[PDB]
Amino acid sequence: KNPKSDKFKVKRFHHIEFWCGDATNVARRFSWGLGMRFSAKSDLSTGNMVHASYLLTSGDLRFLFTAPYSPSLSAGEIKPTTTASIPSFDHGSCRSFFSSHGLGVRAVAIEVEDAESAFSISVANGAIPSSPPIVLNEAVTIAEVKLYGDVVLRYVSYKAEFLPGFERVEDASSFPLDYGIRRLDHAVGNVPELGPALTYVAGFTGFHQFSGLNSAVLASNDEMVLLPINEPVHGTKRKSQIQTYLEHNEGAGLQHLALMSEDIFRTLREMRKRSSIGGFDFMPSPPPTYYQNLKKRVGDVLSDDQIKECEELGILVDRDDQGTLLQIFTKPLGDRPTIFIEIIQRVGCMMYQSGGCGGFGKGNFSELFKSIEEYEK
Amino acid sequence: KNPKSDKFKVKRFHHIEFWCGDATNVARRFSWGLGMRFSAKSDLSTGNMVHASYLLTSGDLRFLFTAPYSPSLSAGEIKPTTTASIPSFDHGSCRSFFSSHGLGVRAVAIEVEDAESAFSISVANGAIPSSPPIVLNEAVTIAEVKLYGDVVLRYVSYKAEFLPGFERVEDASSFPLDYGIRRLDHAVGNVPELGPALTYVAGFTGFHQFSGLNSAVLASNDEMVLLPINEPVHGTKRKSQIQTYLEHNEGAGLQHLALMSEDIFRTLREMRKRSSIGGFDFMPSPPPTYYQNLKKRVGDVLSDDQIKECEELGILVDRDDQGTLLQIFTKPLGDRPTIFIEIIQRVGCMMYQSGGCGGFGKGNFSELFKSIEEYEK
Ligand SMILES: Cc1c(C(=O)C2=C(O)CCCC2=O)ccc2nc(C(F)(F)F)n(-c3ccccc3)c(=O)c12
Ligand SMILES: Cc1c(C(=O)C2=C(O)CCCC2=O)ccc2nc(C(F)(F)F)n(-c3ccccc3)c(=O)c12
Ligand SMILES: [Co+2]
Ligand SMILES: [Co+2]
Repeated sequence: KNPKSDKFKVKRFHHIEFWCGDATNVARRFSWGLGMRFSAKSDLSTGNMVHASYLLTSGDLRFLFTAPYSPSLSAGEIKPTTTASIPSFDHGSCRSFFSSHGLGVRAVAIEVEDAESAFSISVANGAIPSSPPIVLNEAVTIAEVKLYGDVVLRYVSYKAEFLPGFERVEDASSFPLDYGIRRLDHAVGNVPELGPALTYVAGFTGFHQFSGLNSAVLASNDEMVLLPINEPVHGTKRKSQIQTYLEHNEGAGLQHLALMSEDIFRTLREMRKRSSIGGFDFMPSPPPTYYQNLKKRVGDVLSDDQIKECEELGILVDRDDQGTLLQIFTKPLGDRPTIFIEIIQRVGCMMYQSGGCGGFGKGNFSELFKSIEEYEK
Repeated sequence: KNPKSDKFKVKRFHHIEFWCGDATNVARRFSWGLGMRFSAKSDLSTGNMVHASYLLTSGDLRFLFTAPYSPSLSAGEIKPTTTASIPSFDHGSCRSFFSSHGLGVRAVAIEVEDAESAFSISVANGAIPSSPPIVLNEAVTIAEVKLYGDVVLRYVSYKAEFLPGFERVEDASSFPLDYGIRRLDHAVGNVPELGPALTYVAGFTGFHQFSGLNSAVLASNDEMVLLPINEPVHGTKRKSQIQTYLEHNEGAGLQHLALMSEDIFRTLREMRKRSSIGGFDFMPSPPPTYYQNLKKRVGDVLSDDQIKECEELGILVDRDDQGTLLQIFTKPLGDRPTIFIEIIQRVGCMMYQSGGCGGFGKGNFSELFKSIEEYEK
């Protein structure tokens, strides 16, 4: 049941922005670990005296890494005279975000038809404004409203190359890394109370509903913008990982980013080769029991050798009434046990592939738990 | 003329500590870019609720990367009950250092005979105390005094494995990277006024004197701890890079770390292969003129093929009355045009090799300048 109630025209996920202490080192680490190319920059070399911003791309996935310079470089500036390429940026906000949360996502950006009307309609419908619409070089419009915690939903609209003021990166500094990641599938928030979080976001977007936690998913009209939200379930045997998140993050924020791969086998081979030489680490692999039980539940989707390849790579598998999902989770991206990355690939729901095909893997909590018990046996 | 006037017994450089916003991402970037292994950790997994610290090693070179957790994790703690493994660490100091300077060296640590007496003698002789001697697990003593800006000189002494409370890293997360770097050769500060800086540091250590800047070098008794200091020369045609440093760094601080390689050819081959895939970038190479002129001034030290190999790798060469030095400079390590790394290898002065053999390359300012003019010709 999709009532298609978006209060404005939403296209696709556009980019994700990390607020960093040093954007150079985070961006270089992420580039090597995920196989993303350096594609654009805005920094001192492009005349930006306010912040350093570096853009990584893989397919349609766009990761932006931003950190503030010393405020003294831009002391004589005012907003009308700013050299910042992202005019919503504020030194004090960025330093306070990072001191409070550590490394994390500041902005979940979606491309819309008209960011100004998206901003107006959202605020008229209960959204808390964060940054008003601003038109950059008569070409791009950006605006921001609060999503949860200190994370903003950023609207971007183009009249007709990332953002004005960003320069394309010279091919020499731009090595064409690619491990097969192609787009952002979904972005997940952790909140203390799911109910009010859902009501707030669904209220101002018109997005419709699609051990440890309760969860629900908000989706755009074509269900290609997917925003799950989690809350903790207290008193449990094992402590809720959502609760641990809220403690170490100093409250609500983005929990994980799910990146669709065109070939999750190759992506995981390439990422695992680099885990211990600067890349990302992965969750411990499920026991062989789990892969033994895969034949019975997806043996009509995946061959034995594709199942054995899932086993070599530590991949999880879940299935809907409509599709099959292959997924794996990284360890936390930085110092705090907060944000992590999910790699996914979806099988089925051909029409193009409909969004969310196969679900989000919630069947794996019990399937992994069972298999852990069966391996102890 | 070495009067051997150290006011306490100094052994060798022990480690360099970076204060970071996210120690995980800086450490992983540095590990891949410099070929340093993860060798020790102190973080949540080892019971440290205060800071995340990760140690990289290559030969005797020790790089420590530290960042604070949320203060709320350790709210009930007091210094007598601290879970911090580095008891001089302070959340507010670390956040203020990083907000003010960005990514940079907080501590230059030297191993001494007795850090408590090193601390007492230093302060009795004009050093500004930063952190008093503290004995960790009856095994190691650490103390700190101000060096310049917000950089401390850290004394460490061992009764008889990095520091108590640090755990050795499991071999799986410890990939044995090695590009040939073996030890810290020297650590260089930038200050607004050289005279008072020298008088202060030489005053409390007893260390003796060994286009753009004025410079002098302080050295320990055996001249294996080398601490050059630079000041800007104003009014020049080209703007002093020392002055640019002080502007972007918000004042005095560590300018560069020189890392001795046992084979600077292999080190530079390995680092340059990784520059655009997460590693470090290097200064633009000198023109072929410069390598043409190398035959006349070091043609008795290096073969034509070793000179042509310097040319392939962009290496600089200078020579003393006693030795020959091969060196190269990275671009800045992070967002700000402040700290960078030098790779060096020294030829000559065999007795072991005496410290500082060949000097520090000051002859290259004019030699590079000349060669740039000759290449335009
Ligand atoms: C986050 C996530 C997801 C999933 O992506 C996420 C969706 O996007 C939105 C719905 C709720 C949420 O769950 C799905 C299955 C998962 N399954 C497990 C597992 F228990 F099966 F391994 N874990 C897990 C891994 C390590 C430690 C603790 C839990 C997950 O974190 C996990
Ligand atoms: C730092 C350094 C050193 C050297 O290590 C450093 C010593 O440890 C202590 C003495 C003073 C100081 O100078 C030596 C030669 C250098 N020579 C040049 C060069 F001009 F020849 F390339 N540059 C340079 C490179 C790029 C832009 C501007 C200057 C240097 O930064 C440079
Ligand atoms: Co997910
Ligand atoms: Co030097």
